[PDB]
Amino acid sequence: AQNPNCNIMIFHPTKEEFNDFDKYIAYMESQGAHRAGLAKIIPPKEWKARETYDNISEILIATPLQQVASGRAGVFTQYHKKKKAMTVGEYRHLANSKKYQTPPHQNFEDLERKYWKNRIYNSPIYGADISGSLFDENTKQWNLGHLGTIQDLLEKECGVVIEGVNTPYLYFGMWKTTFAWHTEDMDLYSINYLHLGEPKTWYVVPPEHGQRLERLARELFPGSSRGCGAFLRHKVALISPTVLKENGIPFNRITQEAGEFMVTFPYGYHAGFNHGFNCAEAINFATPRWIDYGKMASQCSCGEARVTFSMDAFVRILQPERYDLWKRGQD
Ligand SMILES: O=C(O)CNC(=O)C(=O)O
Ligand SMILES: [Mg+2]
Ligand code: NI
Ligand SMILES: [Zn+2]
Repeated sequence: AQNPNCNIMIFHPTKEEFNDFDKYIAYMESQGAHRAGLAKIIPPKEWKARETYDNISEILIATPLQQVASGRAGVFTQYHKKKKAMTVGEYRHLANSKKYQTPPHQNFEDLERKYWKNRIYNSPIYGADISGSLFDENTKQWNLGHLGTIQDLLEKECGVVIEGVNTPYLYFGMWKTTFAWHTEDMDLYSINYLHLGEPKTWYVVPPEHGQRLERLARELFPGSSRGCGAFLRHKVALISPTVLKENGIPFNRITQEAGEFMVTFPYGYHAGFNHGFNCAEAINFATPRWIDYGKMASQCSCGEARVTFSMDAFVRILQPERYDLWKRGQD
């Protein structure tokens, strides 16, 4: 078995290997990359996402989210308070202000220590989940707005034609902005490109050990667990690496820098934080190996998780028994 310790793997494709996205994903899996839950892909030196980022300041963040924490430093939840709209230029200035800017630090490890020590005492503002793309239309390789769609994959594998669309999302971050422990909708893959700015640190649990994380989360968040049998679908809970180590949960960590791709694999729980002002783009995707994970994915039916139009069909076709109850949650 390849990669039996489930380490995060880093890949350096050539320009020729960068042509066929599906084929390269399948290559990475042949080397065991999926066992970690997360892989890094450094694009060939000839490649670029677009020519410059000089003209992005007028993009609107219609609903910036203030991420307010509750709990203890290593075990907390966050809720998202909606703020007034602002442009990317206005948000960048805010991220760079004395109130919100990255503190002085020695290296990524020192900054990680400061994040876990101090996150809860601040409420950074995240421009998340903004439909759109910063890939130039002429970028033909690994252009996250030109991938094969999940609906077309399901049709190719299973023969059933379904409604729905699949488009990318932009994330504008600042110091301490945080993504809670989750897997993707329907335990899909994700791909994330860091277009610009400061780094993003990731934590990941191997898919084969995901239920260990879930059992810890039920212990650490006991009211949430009674409220919903899949409450990590709410995307609100944080657990630090120190707490994970104390409870014997297998995980790995890595820092993504500007110009790099990350791929999360089906049922790979991940969480993380931004180091400072940045912009990422991400989308879900599927391969043939996903189908079995989609059929087994947990679902939130309590009403909290509320998701896209396009998840309807996936539930309806892959999980017909769950469909009725899940749809009641969505309505
Ligand atoms: O970058 C973020 O805030 C969160 N992104 C993801 O969870 C992802 O790409 O799967
Ligand atoms: Mg603009
Ligand atoms: Ni994700
Ligand atoms: Zn729920």
